Amino acid sequence: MTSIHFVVHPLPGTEDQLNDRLREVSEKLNKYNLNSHPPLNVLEQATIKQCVVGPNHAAFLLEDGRVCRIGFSVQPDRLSPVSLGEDLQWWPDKDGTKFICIGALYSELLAVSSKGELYQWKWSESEPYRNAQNPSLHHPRATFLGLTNEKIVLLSANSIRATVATENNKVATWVDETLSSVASKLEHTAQTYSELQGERIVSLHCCALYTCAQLENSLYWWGVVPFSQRKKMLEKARAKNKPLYHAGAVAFSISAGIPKVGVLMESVWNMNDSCRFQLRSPESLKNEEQWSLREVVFVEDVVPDCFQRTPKKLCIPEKTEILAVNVDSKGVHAVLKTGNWVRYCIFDLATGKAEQENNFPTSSIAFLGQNERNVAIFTAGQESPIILRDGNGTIYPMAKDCMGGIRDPDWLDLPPISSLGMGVHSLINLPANSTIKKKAAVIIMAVEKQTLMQHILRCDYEACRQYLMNLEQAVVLEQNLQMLQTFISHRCDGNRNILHACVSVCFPTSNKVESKDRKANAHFILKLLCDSVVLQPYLRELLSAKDARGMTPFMSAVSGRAYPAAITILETAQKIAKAEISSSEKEEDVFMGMVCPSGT
Repeated sequence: MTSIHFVVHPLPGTEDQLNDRLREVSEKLNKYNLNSHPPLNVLEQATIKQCVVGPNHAAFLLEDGRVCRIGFSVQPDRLSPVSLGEDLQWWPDKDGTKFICIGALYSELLAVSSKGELYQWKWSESEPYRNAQNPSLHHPRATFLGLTNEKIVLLSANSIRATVATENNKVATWVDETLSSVASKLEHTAQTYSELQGERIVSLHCCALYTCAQLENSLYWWGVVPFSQRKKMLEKARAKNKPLYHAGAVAFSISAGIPKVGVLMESVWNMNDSCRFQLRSPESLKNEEQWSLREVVFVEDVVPDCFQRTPKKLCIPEKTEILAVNVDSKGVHAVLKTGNWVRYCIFDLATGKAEQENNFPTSSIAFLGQNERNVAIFTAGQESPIILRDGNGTIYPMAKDCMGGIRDPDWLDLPPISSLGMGVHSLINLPANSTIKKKAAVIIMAVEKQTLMQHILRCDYEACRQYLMNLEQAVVLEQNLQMLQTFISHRCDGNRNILHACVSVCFPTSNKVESKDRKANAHFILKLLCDSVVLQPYLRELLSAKDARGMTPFMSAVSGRAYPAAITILETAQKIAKAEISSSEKEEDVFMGMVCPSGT
């Protein structure tokens, strides 16, 4: 059980704006507590496994192998802001094909079945693709790709590019149908590479230009080289000789979130200066706009070769494991760990080495969390900012200080996020003379429904008391030990348990639902959690747990100027430590563990 939320972020902007939007959705979830949307209600009841945001639609892949699609639009003057369609259309399932991964394209969603089969939809079609000449034929390009005789296991896609890996370590990459002009130089059919051989492909990620593959201990990149290396190579070629490009040049670009293929009328003489292109409509294949040369690419008739076809490895340190990788315009971003010390690295394709390396201000143990497999990175690829997901499943804020480092994160109080999706979407039907930003990024959120912790963050005494009363009745019934364990291990952003949530919501706001009423209710909730019989065996575990800053609930109360809360936690700790029966354990040892644990 989860809840679905929508946010939209103007693409040209700073990470602080993304953090502000996340704060806004968190406040809407907590401060306001509005009603849910009926159209997505059914989708909420099942466990989402993946999400992809198309240009105008959205697609969700569930655990039960039943995909759905829903459209969306954005109101421009209000910049939930996203307006959704009246109804959602599902995927017709016959003979229980089921699905494993899904992807997004300008040809809309893309699907992979259990046995391995490349299904897809499109904006122009309201029905899954079928072939009259062959009932078993779908995605005719797959016949070109050769994946019709393979079991597809890994799939990734973005605005234009799509990459597939099967059981036989065969990588098949292609572009959208709009890029068929350059498809000769940007596609490779199913094939196995010696570099990829010897290991199983753990993951693979795509982008508007290139594609990365994460192996057991290595990372590989293949595809179009970025503009900086292009210009370095062009300058080297020019110096070797001692009109960069002639007129009538066919090229394509993915600027403004739309892959457009045009022809260059004027020979390029200034590399930074934007130049005009004449659009080539697909109907004419079967309109003059000045595009910047910063993000374009041209198909070459035959100067050293620009496109890099053979994947190359990017250096990672010794005896280091990779937890999550994703790829954007700036390069490939990853999170790495060796021993117990975790870093966030940005790899430029220029050097192939650690272009940027940053240490998290919080503890590495808190970042690793209960499960190390939930770490993930989200980036659309072109302009969207990075969204991080730590071990506990919550979202780790990412802001840069006045130096080369990560700012001390400010917590969103957002519960763990089951599925995060993001999509480039360029606003249309708007005046061109307006100075407002054109494109944006649509972010869809699947937040877990943690009952008690959301109640605590709401400063809702009544719901918390009812929850605890029904919980004690269930404990008397001896049928909800699982529920007790579940609500004990529940965590919020920063490795914060329910006690940390009570302390954090007990903090003073300003010098002398009302804020004073909110603080009072927080105090009542803290007292209830401390004195209630049910969490007696677990309170020592909760009071001894550490925040992301290595801070127990008492430590947080002292640090956050929640002094009455600190006194309450101190007396509760004394009571629990005295009441606990000594089994080769001391009084001062446990009391210090729950007040100021060793190693701080």
